[PDB]
Amino acid sequence: KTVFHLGVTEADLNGATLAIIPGDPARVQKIAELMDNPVFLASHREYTVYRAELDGQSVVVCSTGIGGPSTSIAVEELAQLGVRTFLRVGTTGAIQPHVNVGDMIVTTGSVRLDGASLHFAPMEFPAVPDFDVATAMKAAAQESGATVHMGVTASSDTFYPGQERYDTFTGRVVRRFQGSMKEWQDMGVLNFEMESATLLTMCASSGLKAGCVAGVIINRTQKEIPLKETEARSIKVVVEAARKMLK
Amino acid sequence: KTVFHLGVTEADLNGATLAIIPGDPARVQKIAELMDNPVFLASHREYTVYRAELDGQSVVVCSTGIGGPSTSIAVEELAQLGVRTFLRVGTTGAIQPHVNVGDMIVTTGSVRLDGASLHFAPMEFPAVPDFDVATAMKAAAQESGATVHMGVTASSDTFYPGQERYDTFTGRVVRRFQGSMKEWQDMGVLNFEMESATLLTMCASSGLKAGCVAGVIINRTQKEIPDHATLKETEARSIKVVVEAARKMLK
Amino acid sequence: KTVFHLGVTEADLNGATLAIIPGDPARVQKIAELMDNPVFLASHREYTVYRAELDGQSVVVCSTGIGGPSTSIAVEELAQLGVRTFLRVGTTGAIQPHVNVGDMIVTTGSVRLDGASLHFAPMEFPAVPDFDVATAMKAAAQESGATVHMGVTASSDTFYPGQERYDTFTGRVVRRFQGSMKEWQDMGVLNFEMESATLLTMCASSGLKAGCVAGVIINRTQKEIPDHATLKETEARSIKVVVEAARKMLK
Amino acid sequence: KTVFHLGVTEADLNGATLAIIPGDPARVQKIAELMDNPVFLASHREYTVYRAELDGQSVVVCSTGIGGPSTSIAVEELAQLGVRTFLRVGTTGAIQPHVNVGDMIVTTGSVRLDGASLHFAPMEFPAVPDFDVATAMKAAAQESGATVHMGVTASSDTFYPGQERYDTFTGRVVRRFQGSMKEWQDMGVLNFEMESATLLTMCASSGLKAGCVAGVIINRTQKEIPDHATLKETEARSIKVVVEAARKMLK
Amino acid sequence: KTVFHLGVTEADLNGATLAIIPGDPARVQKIAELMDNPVFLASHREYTVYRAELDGQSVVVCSTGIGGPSTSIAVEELAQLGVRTFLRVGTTGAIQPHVNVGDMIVTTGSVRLDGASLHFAPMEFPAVPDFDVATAMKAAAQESGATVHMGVTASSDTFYPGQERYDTFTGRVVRRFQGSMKEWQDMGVLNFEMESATLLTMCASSGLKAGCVAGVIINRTQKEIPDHATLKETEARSIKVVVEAARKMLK
Amino acid sequence: TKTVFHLGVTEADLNGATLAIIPGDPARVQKIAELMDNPVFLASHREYTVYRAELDGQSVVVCSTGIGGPSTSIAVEELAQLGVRTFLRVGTTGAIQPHVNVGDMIVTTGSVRLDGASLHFAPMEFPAVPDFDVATAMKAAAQESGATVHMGVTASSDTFYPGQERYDTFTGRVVRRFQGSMKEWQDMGVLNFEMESATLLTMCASSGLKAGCVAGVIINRTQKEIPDHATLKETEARSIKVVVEAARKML
Ligand SMILES: Cc1c[nH]c(=O)[nH]c1=O
Ligand SMILES: Cc1c[nH]c(=O)[nH]c1=O
Ligand SMILES: Cc1c[nH]c(=O)[nH]c1=O
Ligand SMILES: Cc1c[nH]c(=O)[nH]c1=O
Ligand SMILES: Cc1c[nH]c(=O)[nH]c1=O
Ligand SMILES: Cc1c[nH]c(=O)[nH]c1=O
Ligand code: NA
Ligand code: NA
Ligand code: NA
Repeated sequence: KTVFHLGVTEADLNGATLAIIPGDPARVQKIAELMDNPVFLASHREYTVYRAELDGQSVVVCSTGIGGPSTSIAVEELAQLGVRTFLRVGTTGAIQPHVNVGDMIVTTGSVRLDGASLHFAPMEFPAVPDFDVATAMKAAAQESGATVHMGVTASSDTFYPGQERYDTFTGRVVRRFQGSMKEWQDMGVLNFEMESATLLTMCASSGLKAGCVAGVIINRTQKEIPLKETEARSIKVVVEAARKMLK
Repeated sequence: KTVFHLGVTEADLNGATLAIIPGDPARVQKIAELMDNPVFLASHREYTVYRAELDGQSVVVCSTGIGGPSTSIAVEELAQLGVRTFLRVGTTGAIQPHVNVGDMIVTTGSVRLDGASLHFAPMEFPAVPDFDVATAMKAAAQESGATVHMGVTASSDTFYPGQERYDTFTGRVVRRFQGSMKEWQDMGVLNFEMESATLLTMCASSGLKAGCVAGVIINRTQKEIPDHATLKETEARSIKVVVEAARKMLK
Repeated sequence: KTVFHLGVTEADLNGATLAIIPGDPARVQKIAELMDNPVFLASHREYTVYRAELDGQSVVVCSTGIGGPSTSIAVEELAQLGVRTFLRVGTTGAIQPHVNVGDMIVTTGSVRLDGASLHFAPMEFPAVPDFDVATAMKAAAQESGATVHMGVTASSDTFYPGQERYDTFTGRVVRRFQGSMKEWQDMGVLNFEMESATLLTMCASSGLKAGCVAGVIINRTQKEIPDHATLKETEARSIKVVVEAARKMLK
Repeated sequence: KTVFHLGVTEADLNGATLAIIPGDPARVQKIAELMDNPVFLASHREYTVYRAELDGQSVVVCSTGIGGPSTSIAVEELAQLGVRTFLRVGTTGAIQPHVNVGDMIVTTGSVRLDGASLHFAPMEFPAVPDFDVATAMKAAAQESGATVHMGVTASSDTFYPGQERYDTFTGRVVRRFQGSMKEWQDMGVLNFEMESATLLTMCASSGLKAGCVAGVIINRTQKEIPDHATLKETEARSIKVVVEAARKMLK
Repeated sequence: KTVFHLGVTEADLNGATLAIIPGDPARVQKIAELMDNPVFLASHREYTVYRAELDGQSVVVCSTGIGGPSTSIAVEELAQLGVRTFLRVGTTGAIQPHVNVGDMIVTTGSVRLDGASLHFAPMEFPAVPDFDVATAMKAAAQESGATVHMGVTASSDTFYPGQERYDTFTGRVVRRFQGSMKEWQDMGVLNFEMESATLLTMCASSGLKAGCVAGVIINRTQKEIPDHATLKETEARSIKVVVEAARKMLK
Repeated sequence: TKTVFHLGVTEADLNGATLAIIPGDPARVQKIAELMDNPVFLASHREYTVYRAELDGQSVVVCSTGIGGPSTSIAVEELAQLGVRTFLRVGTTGAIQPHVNVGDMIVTTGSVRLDGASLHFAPMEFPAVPDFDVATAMKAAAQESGATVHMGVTASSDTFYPGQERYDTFTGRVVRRFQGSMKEWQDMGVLNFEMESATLLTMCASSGLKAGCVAGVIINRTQKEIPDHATLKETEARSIKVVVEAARKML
């Protein structure tokens, strides 16, 4: 059977049960090449899929595109093909003054400022990572020598108003999000990104293990708009986290 | 002055104030070549951007990726660079027995089963197209010979549970969406897709003109499988139609 | 058959499948008399009902009263008696500085600041008109020589706090509506009225065709008390327009 | 001092601080003639207004029309003209088997199945009557010889789906209201009507005293078509009761 | 046979069908000793349970602890053992300048700023007392010589941010509650407490009779400190009043 | 110098403690404190019994919370005012997964917010999640004790009965929101029900406090609704050993 969007079969994955899921299709080959025997499988829309071998075990690398909706398709279709563990890596904007560019964040829970999470569980349900995955990501990030923060991430369906950016075409933010950055800062939230609420909610409510690690490329107390080094370190960390998840 | 995700500048757009926004980056060149002097501008992530000329006026073609969040970035960044009118095209399924594969749908309003629309306006606000764009799309669609339906589209943040698909890894659909397909069918909803609620709400609440036209490629109520010829013709017709709708908007 | 509130039977309607539905019972006779052979049918509560003939076809004119609840009863009972198309005409207060007193507005979608719409479809569903009715109303309004705006209307269950009026007994507006007029202005909303969200949602989710056209009698950025001759001229033009829109809907 | 809809001035009310507010404009004169020196003041739209005198004190009688939105206008405008106490009288459909046709109900709180109440207070706020008014209504109802029930009323923005009626044009009830009549029955709710949630919430949050008393004209567990003599008797007793409750409030 | 939290059996209650339910376990014995033959039954967690006799009839006194969740367990388990009427007593802080320390408040409805009420009825349902209990409490309170206020109480799941207290560890109040005290004050709300929304909603939707009476021991709007004597007298009066209200409820 | 409002202790009383163990039942406080050095009773008021003790030379406080988020929120706030920054919750729980056995322990990784008090600290979108260090310490302490330990999501309810979908109750009814909810949570992989974690974790995670929850399983809800009240002996003893060892790891 060949899934609707990803263009791969179960056989193509060579028994892989773990996927690393970056957002940018261009990052997929970079991650795969950190491992052994990388093989290009397919590319369609925002979904580029490779497989590789890590300590002799097959691993998939598959891009998600931006946002919960496109991520939800990739996760569902990979799960149909046997994948059970999902490691998200990406970039992020920090909102706490003490978090610096180049630091890494492992999400312990996400503020659900998305829509797709609600397609898996009502809002009351926590957007929480698998504890083993979060533990592996913390260990990999700390062992790398990075400065690592564990905490809550605000996960938004937009890059602009939902992250309270004003340098925009309208220069306006809807009532719901006015003052929201300060609110999240006061509540100890570490960072903004756009996929973790969907990923974590869908997996935690569907018997899949997931976690998120991100490299900080901007601090929103400094400016609104932004990283090559941070990105490179982040992907080395996620591969080491995958190594720790292998059985 | 280079936008963060799309990687283009205002000067790159050569004065374009109208964009055609398909979902699939591979479709961008296909639309652009229906116009004059198509030129590739950039490709970053799911965003492939071309410029072209239609009746002597610059037009942008930019893919959106799947879903409201990635669409919202492309529309915002294009608006920063002067684009004011957005014509969405794609292919779609339909959920009504009277809508056939190969037909076209022009959305008159969207059921907001998304999240990004709420980042622009509260749920009470209608996800509705600009009337001139919807009118241009209907006319272009009819002129192509297609059977055209005007009506409501259900716009979902998921392809699977939000469209009440059960053929999935878990086979479960959360309470909110159980029975939802029949509910929308009984309310006259024509089809599902994944971007219109965000696009229409963002634009209608931000001073931008938008509309959506789609070719029907599956019908959730029909067991039969559409033949390859029909599907090929439908994809080609859809992009011919959106370019003709753009021509009507530039007049 | 018979119905619970309107006091008319299917036979009374003489085969009418289209209704013009003003708010004020006193406007019913005025509208009917623009057509041929107007006949008074009944008056009970806020529901005054006439029949007339337009190009030889029976048309019913029925007042709705103020608000979604009373409108929902009239529409349901007219539908039980065979009516399938509903043309709303009324007065409105504009909220945009570029919309002048005496202009006309054809609603392309309503902000659902009502309660009755939720008795037909959840909030995500768009309060949008039938495209043919909206097209007919735009055409009739423009052909009359009026200045016509197509756009979003805020449809409120109250005249006072839900339209952010402070010159009231308490001078208070609940948190939900504080700052709301500025919010709708910034989102491009044209006007306030009190029935369109209910009417459009009910009809769009029930297989009925509906639209709304309105004459601007005040602008909220200006004064609250209309000038009498100006108001009379606007009201007269609005009912001429809605009758011409009905003519365009006849088959 | 004038108001926008009711067409009366403060002077017209002759110092009245209490209003009786039936729904049907035709009931206004019937209530007024139970008092001294009734005088017609105005009729505009669904608002018919009379003044009268009760034990030497001026009282106003003003119809509300159907639903919270039209009720909210009348209450606000009467409050602008000095009215501080509002006694609602109206018909109702009981939903409990132990409540008989011809009984009376005094509402102790309303289920807010409306929209206009939210324009005065968020949903958490209780739609509850002034305790003095409820007490006066219970006493007046009992003194008339009626069987009187105190309890919760479900107050709906629709007559049809929000009261879970299926004998309608579509025969559908939106998900929110499917099974709702059984749910309210099991929660001890007595009856349905369409104005109390708005009236009680707006008054309780605005420093106005309000209450509602109603005669039971049908029981939803029985039949929808009332017997004429029984209904006539119930309606006559209801208005005698509300006038006696007004007398008690003016003591 | 023995309820899980309260640790009592039906036989332990000696036929009681009425309970007085203070919050503080230390108050249970004090209330019981105002009646005849007080007998300690059990103490587990925040639940101290006594029985006593009032005019020859068995009455239960049972503490609830703080908050709706704790209260909901006590009410449920007592209802399993035959209790049908629940009289809540305590002391409270007022938010209206006209309410004085030493006055009594009888709740006519509660603002549902809790969570447990939603486990019995959706938010639309009114948190309202049984009319007989509220009537008995008003009579007992007035007969004591106290100044009594009938009105709305705001019932919060927190003591601190939900009552808009800023003198806290973080000094933060979440958006929902910023400005809320002034909002409730302007809407005429008398006081804050933490159990009535749950109690009243649970009982009103479950066929149980409930009400709440409280003595005012502090006023958020007055800067002075009440003296020890006045506070002592108010605490003593509140429990004498609830026992007299129980007397009025006995059949 | 101040004495907090409910707990009746001062900062000086805590001897520099920055960590609290917070069981629900006041009777459990001494039992936990005696596992440490130099336990001393500080205060008891309402459901709040407070001891201090020393663990590896560091002062620790043990404070009961009572049942539910509202009473828990008071204790946490007042302890934080006195310098406490880390909170370790221990309690009992009902498992809802068939593979979880009586006597197992559960460390909560996130809570389903079926409470009300959490909303007084953060909107519903915010995750009710523990501090990662506390959860890590609790898992290690639990494993080291020889217990079978589960990490996962906990449903945290404002009621013991309908919010945990118990039907062996006075009404035998569960409100629509909670009908079928146990099966839904089971299908979503939720491990267990309790009543305080959503409030505790949300309050702390949004207020700069570290918190976690560990619970001993005393019933499996796939088997029956009510625990025997005897299996709560060995399970309780091991649970408090575990929470003290988790505290040791945090210091
Ligand atoms: C840098 C960055 C990446 N992704 C986001 O969602 N927000 C940001 O600020
Ligand atoms: C065919 C199809 C395309 N896009 C969707 O979102 N749903 C569908 O069913
Ligand atoms: C003039 C006017 C009419 N109808 C409304 O609802 N609002 C207004 O301002
Ligand atoms: C009889 C009746 C009157 N009013 C209503 O709202 N419902 C009813 O059933
Ligand atoms: C005095 C007082 C008591 N109980 C509350 O809940 N709030 C208050 O202010
Ligand atoms: C045993 C048990 C304890 N606490 C709860 O909240 N639920 C349960 O089932
Ligand atoms: Na995407
Ligand atoms: Na009306
Ligand atoms: Na408690």
